[PDB]
Amino acid sequence: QESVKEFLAKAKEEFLKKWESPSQNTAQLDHFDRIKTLGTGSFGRVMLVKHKETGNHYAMKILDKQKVVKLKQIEHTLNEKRILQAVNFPFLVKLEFSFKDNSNLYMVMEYVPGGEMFSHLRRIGRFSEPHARFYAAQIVLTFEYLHSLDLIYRDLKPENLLIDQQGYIQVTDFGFAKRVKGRTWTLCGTPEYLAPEIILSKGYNKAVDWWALGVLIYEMAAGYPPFFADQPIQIYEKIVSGKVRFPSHFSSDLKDLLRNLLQVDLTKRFGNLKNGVNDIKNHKWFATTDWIAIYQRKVEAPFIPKFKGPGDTSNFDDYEEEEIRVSINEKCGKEFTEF
Ligand SMILES: N[C@@H]1CO[C@H](CNC(=O)c2ccc(F)cc2)[C@H]1O
Repeated sequence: QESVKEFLAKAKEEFLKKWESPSQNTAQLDHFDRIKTLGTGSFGRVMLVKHKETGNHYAMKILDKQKVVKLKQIEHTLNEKRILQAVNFPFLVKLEFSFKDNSNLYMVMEYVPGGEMFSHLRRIGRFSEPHARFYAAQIVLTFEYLHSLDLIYRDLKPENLLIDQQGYIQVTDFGFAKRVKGRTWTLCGTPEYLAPEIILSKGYNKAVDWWALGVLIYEMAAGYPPFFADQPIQIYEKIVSGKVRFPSHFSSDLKDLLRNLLQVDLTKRFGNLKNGVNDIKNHKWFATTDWIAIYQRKVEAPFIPKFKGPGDTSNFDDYEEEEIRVSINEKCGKEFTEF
Protein backbone atom coordinates (compact mmCIF):
# COMPACT_ATOMS: atom_id res chain seq x y z
CA GLN A 1 0.00 0.00 0.00
CA GLU A 2 1.73 3.15 -1.25
CA SER A 3 0.16 5.27 1.51
CA VAL A 4 1.74 3.14 4.26
CA LYS A 5 5.01 2.97 2.32
CA GLU A 6 5.23 6.74 1.93
CA PHE A 7 4.28 7.24 5.59
CA LEU A 8 7.10 4.94 6.73
CA ALA A 9 9.62 6.51 4.31
CA LYS A 10 8.91 9.97 5.78
CA ALA A 11 9.02 8.52 9.31
CA LYS A 12 12.52 7.16 8.64
CA GLU A 13 13.81 10.44 7.11
CA GLU A 14 12.61 12.39 10.16
CA PHE A 15 14.07 9.86 12.61
CA LEU A 16 17.46 9.82 10.86
CA LYS A 17 17.84 13.61 10.94
CA LYS A 18 17.42 13.64 14.74
CA TRP A 19 19.42 10.39 15.16
CA GLU A 20 22.43 11.93 13.39
CA SER A 21 22.28 15.23 15.35
CA PRO A 22 20.86 14.49 18.81
CA SER A 23 19.57 17.24 21.06
CA GLN A 24 21.45 17.76 24.34
CA ASN A 25 21.17 19.88 27.47
CA THR A 26 17.66 21.26 26.91
CA ALA A 27 16.66 21.95 30.56
CA GLN A 28 18.14 21.99 34.08
CA LEU A 29 17.11 20.58 37.46
CA ASP A 30 16.32 23.84 39.24
CA HIS A 31 13.66 24.69 36.65
CA PHE A 32 11.46 21.97 38.25
CA ASP A 33 9.78 21.32 41.62
CA ARG A 34 9.84 17.70 42.83
CA ILE A 35 6.37 16.29 43.69
CA LYS A 36 6.40 12.50 44.24
CA THR A 37 8.26 9.29 43.36
CA LEU A 38 6.29 7.27 40.78
CA GLY A 39 8.65 4.29 40.43
CA THR A 40 12.08 2.97 41.39
CA GLY A 41 14.79 0.72 39.97
CA SER A 42 18.29 -0.65 40.40
CA PHE A 43 19.90 2.53 39.01
CA GLY A 44 17.14 5.11 38.70
CA ARG A 45 13.72 6.39 39.62
CA VAL A 46 10.89 8.32 37.97
CA MET A 47 9.46 11.37 39.76
CA LEU A 48 6.45 13.58 39.07
CA VAL A 49 7.75 17.16 38.70
CA LYS A 50 6.27 20.57 37.88
CA HIS A 51 7.99 23.16 35.71
CA LYS A 52 8.26 26.32 37.81
CA GLU A 53 7.51 28.84 35.07
CA THR A 54 4.81 27.13 32.98
CA GLY A 55 3.25 24.95 35.68
CA ASN A 56 3.29 21.91 33.38
CA HIS A 57 3.69 18.45 34.91
CA TYR A 58 6.25 15.92 33.66
CA ALA A 59 7.65 12.50 34.61
CA MET A 60 11.40 12.91 35.21
CA LYS A 61 13.55 9.78 34.98
CA ILE A 62 16.74 10.19 37.07
CA LEU A 63 19.66 7.77 36.58
CA ASP A 64 22.67 7.69 38.93
CA LYS A 65 25.75 7.65 36.66
CA GLN A 66 27.84 5.64 39.12
CA LYS A 67 25.16 2.93 39.38
CA VAL A 68 24.66 2.83 35.60
CA VAL A 69 28.37 2.09 35.22
CA LYS A 70 28.44 -0.58 37.94
CA LEU A 71 25.39 -2.38 36.50
CA LYS A 72 26.95 -2.24 33.00
CA GLN A 73 24.13 -0.21 31.47
CA ILE A 74 26.23 2.56 29.81
CA GLU A 75 25.44 1.61 26.20
CA HIS A 76 21.80 0.89 27.03
CA THR A 77 21.37 4.29 28.69
CA LEU A 78 22.94 6.08 25.70
CA ASN A 79 20.68 4.04 23.34
CA GLU A 80 17.59 5.00 25.38
CA LYS A 81 18.13 8.77 25.25
CA ARG A 82 19.36 8.88 21.64
CA ILE A 83 16.38 6.85 20.41
CA LEU A 84 13.76 8.69 22.49
CA GLN A 85 14.87 12.12 21.30
CA ALA A 86 14.58 10.91 17.67
CA VAL A 87 11.21 9.08 17.55
CA ASN A 88 7.66 10.40 17.09
CA PHE A 89 4.55 8.18 17.06
CA PRO A 90 1.06 8.49 18.61
CA PHE A 91 1.53 5.55 21.03
CA LEU A 92 5.02 6.43 22.38
CA VAL A 93 5.57 8.59 25.49
CA LYS A 94 7.30 11.81 24.35
CA LEU A 95 10.69 12.94 25.62
CA GLU A 96 10.41 16.68 26.30
CA PHE A 97 13.89 17.57 27.68
CA SER A 98 17.15 15.89 28.69
CA PHE A 99 20.24 16.98 30.64
CA LYS A 100 22.96 15.77 33.01
CA ASP A 101 24.88 17.11 36.02
CA ASN A 102 27.83 16.00 38.14
CA SER A 103 25.92 12.96 39.44
CA ASN A 104 22.87 12.07 37.32
CA LEU A 105 21.31 11.74 33.89
CA TYR A 106 17.77 13.17 33.42
CA MET A 107 15.06 12.41 30.87
CA VAL A 108 11.96 14.60 31.26
CA MET A 109 8.95 12.85 29.67
CA GLU A 110 5.25 13.53 29.36
CA TYR A 111 3.28 12.54 32.47
CA VAL A 112 0.47 10.01 31.84
CA PRO A 113 -1.87 10.09 34.88
CA GLY A 114 -3.92 6.99 34.03
CA GLY A 115 -1.15 4.65 35.23
CA GLU A 116 0.11 1.29 33.97
CA MET A 117 -1.94 -1.23 32.04
CA PHE A 118 -0.61 -3.74 34.58
CA SER A 119 -2.57 -2.14 37.45
CA HIS A 120 -5.83 -2.08 35.48
CA LEU A 121 -5.37 -5.69 34.24
CA ARG A 122 -4.66 -7.03 37.73
CA ARG A 123 -7.62 -5.11 39.19
CA ILE A 124 -10.17 -6.47 36.71
CA GLY A 125 -8.65 -9.93 36.26
CA ARG A 126 -8.71 -10.25 32.47
CA PHE A 127 -9.73 -8.13 29.46
CA SER A 128 -12.42 -9.22 26.96
CA GLU A 129 -11.07 -10.01 23.47
CA PRO A 130 -12.28 -6.65 22.03
CA HIS A 131 -10.51 -4.78 24.86
CA ALA A 132 -7.29 -6.79 24.41
CA ARG A 133 -7.51 -6.30 20.62
CA PHE A 134 -7.77 -2.49 20.96
CA TYR A 135 -4.47 -2.37 22.90
CA ALA A 136 -2.83 -5.06 20.72
CA ALA A 137 -3.55 -3.08 17.54
CA GLN A 138 -1.71 -0.07 18.99
CA ILE A 139 1.34 -2.26 19.77
CA VAL A 140 1.26 -3.75 16.24
CA LEU A 141 1.36 -0.24 14.69
CA THR A 142 4.08 0.89 17.15
CA PHE A 143 6.30 -2.11 16.32
CA GLU A 144 5.70 -1.58 12.57
CA TYR A 145 6.98 2.00 13.08
CA LEU A 146 9.97 1.10 15.30
CA HIS A 147 11.06 -1.88 13.17
CA SER A 148 10.92 0.23 10.00
CA LEU A 149 13.55 2.50 11.67
CA ASP A 150 15.69 -0.60 12.45
CA LEU A 151 14.81 -0.31 16.17
CA ILE A 152 14.15 -3.34 18.41
CA TYR A 153 12.18 -2.50 21.58
CA ARG A 154 13.00 -5.53 23.82
CA ASP A 155 10.96 -4.59 26.92
CA LEU A 156 7.29 -5.26 26.13
CA LYS A 157 5.33 -6.06 29.33
CA PRO A 158 2.13 -4.64 30.91
CA GLU A 159 4.04 -2.35 33.29
CA ASN A 160 5.52 -0.43 30.33
CA LEU A 161 2.15 0.47 28.73
CA LEU A 162 0.61 3.59 30.26
CA ILE A 163 -3.06 4.54 29.71
CA ASP A 164 -3.74 8.14 28.65
CA GLN A 165 -6.78 10.37 29.26
CA GLN A 166 -8.50 9.06 26.08
CA GLY A 167 -7.84 5.42 27.03
CA TYR A 168 -5.05 4.90 24.46
CA ILE A 169 -1.63 3.31 25.14
CA GLN A 170 1.62 5.22 25.60
CA VAL A 171 4.69 2.90 25.56
CA THR A 172 7.42 3.92 28.02
CA ASP A 173 10.89 2.65 29.07
CA PHE A 174 13.33 2.55 26.18
CA GLY A 175 16.10 1.20 28.47
CA PHE A 176 16.63 -1.89 26.26
CA ALA A 177 15.76 -0.38 22.87
CA LYS A 178 18.53 -0.54 20.26
CA ARG A 179 19.17 0.34 16.61
CA VAL A 180 20.02 -3.02 14.98
CA LYS A 181 20.07 -3.78 11.25
CA GLY A 182 20.85 -7.50 11.66
CA ARG A 183 21.42 -9.48 14.86
CA THR A 184 22.12 -8.51 18.46
CA TRP A 185 23.25 -10.58 21.44
CA THR A 186 22.55 -8.97 24.84
CA LEU A 187 20.56 -10.88 27.48
CA CYS A 188 17.82 -8.48 28.58
CA GLY A 189 14.06 -8.42 29.31
CA THR A 190 11.68 -9.79 31.97
CA PRO A 191 11.59 -13.61 32.18
CA GLU A 192 7.93 -14.21 31.26
CA TYR A 193 8.32 -12.23 27.99
CA LEU A 194 11.68 -13.55 26.66
CA ALA A 195 11.76 -15.30 23.27
CA PRO A 196 13.45 -18.73 23.14
CA GLU A 197 16.37 -17.42 21.06
CA ILE A 198 17.23 -14.93 23.85
CA ILE A 199 17.13 -17.68 26.52
CA LEU A 200 19.37 -19.86 24.31
CA SER A 201 22.03 -17.09 23.91
CA LYS A 202 21.64 -16.82 20.12
CA GLY A 203 22.11 -13.83 17.86
CA TYR A 204 18.53 -12.61 17.62
CA ASN A 205 16.56 -9.98 15.71
CA LYS A 206 13.29 -8.01 15.68
CA ALA A 207 11.30 -11.28 15.78
CA VAL A 208 11.72 -11.20 19.60
CA ASP A 209 9.30 -8.23 19.75
CA TRP A 210 6.61 -10.24 17.91
CA TRP A 211 7.06 -13.17 20.35
CA ALA A 212 6.65 -10.71 23.23
CA LEU A 213 3.41 -9.41 21.60
CA GLY A 214 2.09 -12.99 21.69
CA VAL A 215 2.85 -13.15 25.44
CA LEU A 216 1.16 -9.76 26.03
CA ILE A 217 -2.03 -10.71 24.11
CA TYR A 218 -2.25 -14.05 25.98
CA GLU A 219 -1.80 -12.32 29.36
CA MET A 220 -4.38 -9.59 28.60
CA ALA A 221 -6.99 -12.18 27.48
CA ALA A 222 -6.24 -14.86 30.16
CA GLY A 223 -5.15 -12.74 33.15
CA TYR A 224 -1.80 -14.59 33.50
CA PRO A 225 1.11 -15.26 31.10
CA PRO A 226 1.44 -18.44 29.02
CA PHE A 227 4.73 -19.78 30.44
CA PHE A 228 4.02 -18.96 34.09
CA ALA A 229 6.00 -20.75 36.79
CA ASP A 230 7.30 -19.94 40.29
CA GLN A 231 10.99 -19.54 39.38
CA PRO A 232 12.83 -18.24 36.29
CA ILE A 233 14.53 -21.56 35.47
CA GLN A 234 11.09 -23.19 35.22
CA ILE A 235 9.74 -20.28 33.15
CA TYR A 236 12.67 -20.66 30.74
CA GLU A 237 12.07 -24.42 30.41
CA LYS A 238 8.43 -23.80 29.47
CA ILE A 239 9.32 -21.08 26.93
CA VAL A 240 11.80 -23.26 25.05
CA SER A 241 9.45 -26.30 25.06
CA GLY A 242 7.20 -25.36 22.13
CA LYS A 243 3.92 -26.00 24.00
CA VAL A 244 1.16 -23.76 25.45
CA ARG A 245 -2.28 -24.33 26.98
CA PHE A 246 -5.08 -22.00 25.99
CA PRO A 247 -8.17 -21.33 28.15
CA SER A 248 -11.33 -22.76 26.60
CA HIS A 249 -12.87 -19.26 26.57
CA PHE A 250 -10.31 -18.10 23.95
CA SER A 251 -11.80 -17.80 20.47
CA SER A 252 -10.41 -20.08 17.75
CA ASP A 253 -9.07 -17.00 15.93
CA LEU A 254 -7.20 -15.88 19.06
CA LYS A 255 -5.63 -19.34 19.52
CA ASP A 256 -4.51 -19.39 15.89
CA LEU A 257 -2.89 -15.94 16.07
CA LEU A 258 -1.12 -16.88 19.31
CA ARG A 259 0.26 -20.17 17.90
CA ASN A 260 1.84 -18.11 15.09
CA LEU A 261 3.29 -15.39 17.36
CA LEU A 262 4.48 -17.92 20.03
CA GLN A 263 6.26 -19.96 17.36
CA VAL A 264 9.57 -21.24 18.80
CA ASP A 265 11.20 -21.38 15.34
CA LEU A 266 11.89 -17.70 14.65
CA THR A 267 12.02 -18.35 10.88
CA LYS A 268 8.30 -19.36 11.01
CA ARG A 269 7.04 -16.68 13.40
CA PHE A 270 4.41 -14.14 12.34
CA GLY A 271 5.97 -10.74 11.86
CA ASN A 272 9.16 -12.40 10.56
CA LEU A 273 7.88 -13.90 7.27
CA LYS A 274 7.99 -12.53 3.71
CA ASN A 275 4.80 -10.49 4.26
CA GLY A 276 6.12 -9.06 7.54
CA VAL A 277 3.61 -7.22 9.71
CA ASN A 278 0.81 -7.80 7.19
CA ASP A 279 0.42 -11.45 8.26
CA ILE A 280 -0.63 -10.02 11.65
CA LYS A 281 -2.71 -7.09 10.41
CA ASN A 282 -4.64 -9.37 7.98
CA HIS A 283 -5.24 -12.18 10.49
CA LYS A 284 -8.89 -13.08 11.22
CA TRP A 285 -8.52 -12.05 14.89
CA PHE A 286 -8.02 -8.46 13.66
CA ALA A 287 -10.81 -8.52 11.03
CA THR A 288 -12.90 -5.89 12.90
CA THR A 289 -9.90 -3.52 13.36
CA ASP A 290 -9.79 -0.31 11.30
CA TRP A 291 -6.02 0.26 11.34
CA ILE A 292 -6.27 3.86 10.09
CA ALA A 293 -8.93 4.76 12.67
CA ILE A 294 -6.74 3.37 15.49
CA TYR A 295 -3.71 5.37 14.26
CA GLN A 296 -5.89 8.52 14.01
CA ARG A 297 -7.27 7.90 17.55
CA LYS A 298 -10.88 7.90 16.29
CA VAL A 299 -11.97 4.62 17.94
CA GLU A 300 -13.75 4.95 21.29
CA ALA A 301 -11.58 3.26 23.92
CA PRO A 302 -12.99 0.44 26.09
CA PHE A 303 -11.84 2.06 29.32
CA ILE A 304 -11.19 5.64 30.44
CA PRO A 305 -8.92 5.83 33.52
CA LYS A 306 -10.25 7.75 36.53
CA PHE A 307 -8.13 10.69 37.71
CA LYS A 308 -8.75 14.25 38.83
CA GLY A 309 -6.24 16.22 36.74
CA PRO A 310 -2.68 16.31 35.41
CA GLY A 311 -1.21 16.38 38.91
CA ASP A 312 -3.18 13.38 40.23
CA THR A 313 -0.86 10.51 41.29
CA SER A 314 -3.59 8.15 42.58
CA ASN A 315 -3.03 5.59 39.78
CA PHE A 316 0.63 5.13 40.78
CA ASP A 317 1.86 3.63 44.02
CA ASP A 318 3.77 4.84 47.10
CA TYR A 319 7.56 4.64 47.58
CA GLU A 320 9.98 5.90 50.22
CA GLU A 321 10.95 9.47 49.25
CA GLU A 322 14.74 9.74 48.87
CA GLU A 323 17.04 12.72 48.24
CA ILE A 324 18.28 13.72 44.74
CA ARG A 325 21.89 14.59 45.51
CA VAL A 326 24.25 16.33 43.11
CA SER A 327 27.96 16.04 43.92
CA ILE A 328 30.33 19.03 43.75
CA ASN A 329 32.69 16.80 41.70
CA GLU A 330 31.83 15.42 38.26
CA LYS A 331 31.34 11.62 38.10
CA CYS A 332 31.79 9.45 34.99
CA GLY A 333 32.12 12.40 32.61
CA LYS A 334 33.93 10.46 29.88
CA GLU A 335 31.41 7.60 29.80
CA PHE A 336 28.43 9.93 29.26
CA THR A 337 30.04 12.60 27.03
CA GLU A 338 27.44 12.12 24.29
CA PHE A 339 24.37 12.34 26.58
N1 LIG B 1 11.19 0.97 37.40
C1 LIG B 1 11.85 2.12 36.79
C2 LIG B 1 11.54 3.47 37.42
O1 LIG B 1 10.33 3.87 36.74
C3 LIG B 1 10.57 3.57 35.33
C4 LIG B 1 9.31 3.41 34.49
N2 LIG B 1 8.33 4.51 34.49
C5 LIG B 1 8.16 5.38 33.41
O2 LIG B 1 8.84 5.25 32.41
C6 LIG B 1 7.08 6.44 33.45
C7 LIG B 1 6.13 6.47 34.44
C8 LIG B 1 5.14 7.42 34.45
C9 LIG B 1 5.09 8.32 33.45
F1 LIG B 1 4.09 9.23 33.48
C10 LIG B 1 6.02 8.33 32.45
C11 LIG B 1 7.02 7.38 32.45
C12 LIG B 1 11.46 2.32 35.31
O3 LIG B 1 12.60 2.48 34.48
